[PDB]
Amino acid sequence: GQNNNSNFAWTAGTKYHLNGRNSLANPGIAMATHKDDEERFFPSNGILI
Amino acid sequence: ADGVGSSSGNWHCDSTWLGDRVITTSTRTWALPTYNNHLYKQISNGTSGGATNDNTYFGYSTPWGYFDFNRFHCHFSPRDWQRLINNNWGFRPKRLSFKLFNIQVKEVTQNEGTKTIANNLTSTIQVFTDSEYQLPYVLGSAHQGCLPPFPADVFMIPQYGYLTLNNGSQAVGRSSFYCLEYFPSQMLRTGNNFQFTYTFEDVPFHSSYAHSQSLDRLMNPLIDQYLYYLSRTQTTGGTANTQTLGFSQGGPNTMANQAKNWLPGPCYRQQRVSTTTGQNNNSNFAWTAGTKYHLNGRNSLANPGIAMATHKDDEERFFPSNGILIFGKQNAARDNADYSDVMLTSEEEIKTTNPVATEEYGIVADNLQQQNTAPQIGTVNSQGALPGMVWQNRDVYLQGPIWAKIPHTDGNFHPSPLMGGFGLKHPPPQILIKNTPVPADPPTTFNQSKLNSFITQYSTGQVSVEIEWELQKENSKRWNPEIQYTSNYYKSTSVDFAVNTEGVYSEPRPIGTRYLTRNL
Amino acid sequence: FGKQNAARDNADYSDVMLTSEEEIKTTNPVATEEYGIVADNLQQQNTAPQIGTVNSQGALPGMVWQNRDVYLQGPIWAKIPHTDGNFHPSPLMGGFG
Amino acid sequence: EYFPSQMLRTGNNFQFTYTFEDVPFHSSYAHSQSLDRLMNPLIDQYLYYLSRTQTTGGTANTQTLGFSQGGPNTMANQAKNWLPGPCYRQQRVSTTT
Amino acid sequence: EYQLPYVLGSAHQGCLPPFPADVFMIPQYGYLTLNNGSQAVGRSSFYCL
Amino acid sequence: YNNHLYKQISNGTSGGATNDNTYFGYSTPWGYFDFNRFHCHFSPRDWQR
Amino acid sequence: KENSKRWNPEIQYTSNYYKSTSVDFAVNTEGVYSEPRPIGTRYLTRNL
Amino acid sequence: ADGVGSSSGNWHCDSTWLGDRVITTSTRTWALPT
Repeated sequence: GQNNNSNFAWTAGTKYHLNGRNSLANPGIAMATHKDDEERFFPSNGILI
Repeated sequence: ADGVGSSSGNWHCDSTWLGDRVITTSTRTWALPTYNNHLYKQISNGTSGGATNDNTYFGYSTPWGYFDFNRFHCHFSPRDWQRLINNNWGFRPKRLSFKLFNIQVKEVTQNEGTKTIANNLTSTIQVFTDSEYQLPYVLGSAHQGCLPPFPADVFMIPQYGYLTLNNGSQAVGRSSFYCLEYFPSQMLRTGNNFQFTYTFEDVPFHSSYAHSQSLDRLMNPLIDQYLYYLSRTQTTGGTANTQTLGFSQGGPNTMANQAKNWLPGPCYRQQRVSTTTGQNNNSNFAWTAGTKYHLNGRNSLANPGIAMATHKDDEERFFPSNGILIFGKQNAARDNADYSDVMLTSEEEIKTTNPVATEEYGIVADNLQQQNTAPQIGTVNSQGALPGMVWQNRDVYLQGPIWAKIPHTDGNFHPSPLMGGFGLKHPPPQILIKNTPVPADPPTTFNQSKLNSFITQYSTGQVSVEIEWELQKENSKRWNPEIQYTSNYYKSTSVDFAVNTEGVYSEPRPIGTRYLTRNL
Repeated sequence: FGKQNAARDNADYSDVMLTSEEEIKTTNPVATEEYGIVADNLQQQNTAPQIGTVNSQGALPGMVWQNRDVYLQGPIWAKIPHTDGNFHPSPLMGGFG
Repeated sequence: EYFPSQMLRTGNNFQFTYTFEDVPFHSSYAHSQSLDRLMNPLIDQYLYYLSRTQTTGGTANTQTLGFSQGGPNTMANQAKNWLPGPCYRQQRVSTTT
Repeated sequence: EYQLPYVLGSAHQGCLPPFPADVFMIPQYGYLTLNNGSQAVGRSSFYCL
Repeated sequence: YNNHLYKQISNGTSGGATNDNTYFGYSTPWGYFDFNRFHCHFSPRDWQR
Repeated sequence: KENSKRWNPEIQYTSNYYKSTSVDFAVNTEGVYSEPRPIGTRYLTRNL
Repeated sequence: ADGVGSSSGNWHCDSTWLGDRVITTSTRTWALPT
């Protein structure tokens, strides 16, 4: 219920461009998943699942 | 025993291949003029003229001159360059030898309208190497005046000069002045010769290959991943679509979604230009739209810049505005030369791991999505090093520079010269040469001021340079045939890489070193 | 740095001494200016080229730089944190890492 | 108090020695050259740069490509091997309030 | 001698099972090379095992 | 696998695929071993130790 | 071994640079290996 | 062996510092009239 009502997984994804071809940056560089008391949040393509 | 009647050296031009090493040797004939009438001179440029602040300088021009062998065609014939690039994965320099011999000093006197030239057998020349790197190093800026590619040409030795710190056209207190006469040098009459040897430091092999894989295609195309990615934020196929979370495994039909271990190299973005002029914008944007860096209030074009792929697939006609090396054809004009008169290099082979120069690096998030507010993205035009990046350097050409001196600094990142080459802490030392001044007749009464009258004079001789190169052999299980550099089969008015009817040697096009391929 | 007997809080400009890193201008960009200019779009006959200003720039292949200077009043060393990775571990207040 | 320590009365002393690890020399010098001025001011380059996108001196100016060699009067246009160090931009303050 | 495209390292299914009593199927080997669309270019390599 | 054959395999935009997903390559008759996950080598108890 | 003082570059056998539906000297989608064209051995040159 | 074609000396201009001593060397070019 807290997310935006849209299908943004690909359009809002974090990506890199190579030779005219877009690749999702997954999981990407190592970054902290969330801050204090924000366990319910995660990066869109930033973690292992 | 050396004498006027005995030659002090022989002509050596050869290439020798011995399994893992190749040794090149070149000999040329040079002529050295007297520069600046034996004087050091302060030279500077400031805004008081029409010059802008970006172009100001302060420095000195010396009476001396220097040797430059720092282009590859100094050491390789076009055929020898073909043997190298078609069969080896990599190569690097090892050691070198230098010789200076068969010196002739000549004097020219001019009376009325007639001119005569004679030998001066007792004159000398002065030569020294700066092997402690105590002078400003001007080698490495891609200046004219190297040894000619064609062995029968006779070349003029360029004049040495240097720059120091400036403010406008003025000098500051840290500005240094150097006298080349303050170094110990060897003096040679017509029967003397000069030589020294040098060893290169350990340096990585130049990569002379193109990748047969791209960085985003390293997976097995048959098998699924066991990792999941977020594939759905919203319900589909219903009267009212709602929020949900959906996950999928990455697989053959979605490669753009799979998890990967590596990232493309860094990006500093260039403006795109077409060789079809009708497609360009109707404006003079070369300087205003140029890609530049700022240093001490002074703008410098970033040229060629970091190594980036020149264009993407089926876009050969586009090139970065100041992002590539450009060579001139024989007899091409100095200023405002036409497109036909120049040769453009291409870095298309590094597309596999390096981003295209005229495109963005990628996309990142700008805000925090909420039920009330939709997500927003932003474009990354310049990207610094990130953990997990891999990249290739720029290629080397037969017409291009071999090495550069790494600046002496607290820190550097990946010190490969951006015009391409081998970065060296202790490069081959620069070699300085000058005609010794010979005064004319002084007055018969003493005068304290320095003599300003001299005998007009110049010198000639031969110079040899020999370099040993280490080779990295190609070891490959590829089944199908490779791409190789070849000459054209069809008939033509002249032969490429030869003289014409006039006797002018020309180089048809630039030749890189990337033909053989390797897996990523 | 503070002058002798300078206040702890809200000291005047006269009461303090300011260091200068003007000597590294030769290889290091000025702190209050941009790094450079890059392209923003793709020029066409219909659309003019656009540029953008680079305010923060990460390491690029081919960069050279100097560290910050040390002072007679300043720190000598710092301990490098124990981590998986670091980039050019010279202490930013100046010194020996 | 969970570490072993030496206890000293008024007649006791304490000492130890330490060796520094290999570390680069602090650079105590300023450069006499700037990174964008490493070229020989007398000689032209053999490389070319794009100097003209448009025809000049005519009734109607049109698209064209022009190339020039870099030289003494255009140093800002020459090809170079090196780049300035990294940037993280600061706001500017004057000592004249 | 690392003369083949290395497909290990992409987190594919088909490793040895975590539980020692399970019997597993061996995965099929394959590889990718350079492409333009669905076509191949001249640098594309073919390998025979 | 593949009835003992090597086969050319590719994906292009001629179908419904987008440009980001195109590829060209080969599927071999061979197969390979993969031990590259940690639970191949460690029991949950040994991972705890 | 070839030992030659020729200055200009020789003619060499090479694969085509341009894109194509298949790779030369490889299998096709069916799995049939084919040989595109005959290849001789005369590329390097010698004086008469 | 000295001859017309062989130089009899080299150019030496240097300063060397060795703890408690310094050694200077200079070379100049001169002209002598009658």
